Amino acid sequence: VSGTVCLSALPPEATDTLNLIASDGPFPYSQDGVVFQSRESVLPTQSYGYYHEYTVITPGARTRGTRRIITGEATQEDYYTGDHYATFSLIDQTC
Repeated sequence: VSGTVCLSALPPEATDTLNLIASDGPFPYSQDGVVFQSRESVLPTQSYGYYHEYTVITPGARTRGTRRIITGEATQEDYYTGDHYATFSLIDQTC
Protein backbone atom coordinates (compact mmCIF):
# COMPACT_ATOMS: atom_id res chain seq x y z
CA VAL A 1 0.00 0.00 0.00
CA SER A 2 1.31 3.42 -1.07
CA GLY A 3 0.67 5.32 2.12
CA THR A 4 -2.40 6.84 3.80
CA VAL A 5 -4.36 9.72 2.26
CA CYS A 6 -6.82 12.05 3.93
CA LEU A 7 -10.27 11.87 2.39
CA SER A 8 -10.18 15.63 1.97
CA ALA A 9 -7.29 15.27 -0.48
CA LEU A 10 -9.13 12.91 -2.80
CA PRO A 11 -11.49 13.94 -5.62
CA PRO A 12 -14.96 14.82 -4.23
CA GLU A 13 -16.40 11.84 -6.04
CA ALA A 14 -14.58 9.57 -3.62
CA THR A 15 -16.66 11.07 -0.79
CA ASP A 16 -19.83 10.33 -2.79
CA THR A 17 -18.74 6.68 -3.22
CA LEU A 18 -18.03 6.26 0.49
CA ASN A 19 -21.45 7.73 1.32
CA LEU A 20 -23.14 5.15 -1.05
CA ILE A 21 -21.12 2.36 0.60
CA ALA A 22 -22.43 3.56 4.00
CA SER A 23 -26.01 3.40 2.82
CA ASP A 24 -25.66 0.18 0.84
CA GLY A 25 -26.36 2.02 -2.43
CA PRO A 26 -28.20 2.06 -4.62
CA PHE A 27 -25.11 2.03 -6.82
CA PRO A 28 -24.78 3.41 -10.32
CA TYR A 29 -22.99 0.44 -11.89
CA SER A 30 -23.62 -3.29 -11.63
CA GLN A 31 -19.90 -3.82 -10.98
CA ASP A 32 -20.18 -1.83 -7.71
CA GLY A 33 -19.95 -4.22 -4.83
CA VAL A 34 -18.43 -7.19 -6.66
CA VAL A 35 -15.67 -9.12 -4.96
CA PHE A 36 -12.22 -7.86 -5.83
CA GLN A 37 -9.74 -10.64 -6.31
CA SER A 38 -6.61 -9.31 -4.65
CA ARG A 39 -4.39 -12.12 -5.94
CA GLU A 40 -2.13 -10.04 -8.22
CA SER A 41 -2.42 -6.80 -6.26
CA VAL A 42 -0.34 -5.10 -3.59
CA LEU A 43 -3.11 -5.34 -1.05
CA PRO A 44 -2.54 -7.53 2.01
CA THR A 45 -3.28 -11.19 1.21
CA GLN A 46 -6.75 -12.29 2.08
CA SER A 47 -9.11 -15.07 1.14
CA TYR A 48 -11.82 -14.70 -1.51
CA GLY A 49 -14.57 -12.31 -0.58
CA TYR A 50 -12.69 -10.06 1.92
CA TYR A 51 -12.39 -7.14 -0.53
CA HIS A 52 -15.09 -5.54 -2.67
CA GLU A 53 -14.74 -2.82 -5.31
CA TYR A 54 -16.78 0.30 -6.08
CA THR A 55 -16.57 2.93 -8.78
CA VAL A 56 -15.47 6.48 -8.03
CA ILE A 57 -16.93 8.41 -10.96
CA THR A 58 -14.61 10.47 -13.17
CA PRO A 59 -16.61 13.53 -14.24
CA GLY A 60 -17.02 13.73 -17.95
CA ALA A 61 -15.67 10.28 -18.84
CA ARG A 62 -17.49 8.10 -21.29
CA THR A 63 -16.61 4.94 -19.34
CA ARG A 64 -16.32 3.95 -15.67
CA GLY A 65 -12.74 5.30 -15.77
CA THR A 66 -9.90 4.18 -13.58
CA ARG A 67 -10.80 5.41 -10.04
CA ARG A 68 -12.11 2.93 -7.45
CA ILE A 69 -12.47 2.31 -3.75
CA ILE A 70 -11.81 -1.19 -2.43
CA THR A 71 -13.24 -2.03 0.95
CA GLY A 72 -11.84 -4.62 3.37
CA GLU A 73 -13.76 -6.18 6.23
CA ALA A 74 -12.15 -4.24 9.08
CA THR A 75 -13.58 -0.98 10.46
CA GLN A 76 -12.66 1.90 8.16
CA GLU A 77 -10.38 -0.30 6.06
CA ASP A 78 -10.91 1.30 2.62
CA TYR A 79 -8.38 1.87 -0.12
CA TYR A 80 -8.36 4.30 -3.06
CA THR A 81 -6.78 3.65 -6.42
CA GLY A 82 -6.73 6.28 -9.18
CA ASP A 83 -4.83 4.17 -11.73
CA HIS A 84 -6.94 1.07 -12.17
CA TYR A 85 -5.54 -1.02 -9.36
CA ALA A 86 -1.84 -0.43 -10.01
CA THR A 87 -1.37 1.52 -6.75
CA PHE A 88 -3.48 1.95 -3.59
CA SER A 89 -3.55 4.26 -0.59
CA LEU A 90 -5.47 3.64 2.67
CA ILE A 91 -8.11 6.31 3.16
CA ASP A 92 -8.21 8.22 6.42
CA GLN A 93 -11.78 9.45 6.91
CA THR A 94 -10.76 11.64 9.87
CA CYS A 95 -8.81 14.27 7.86
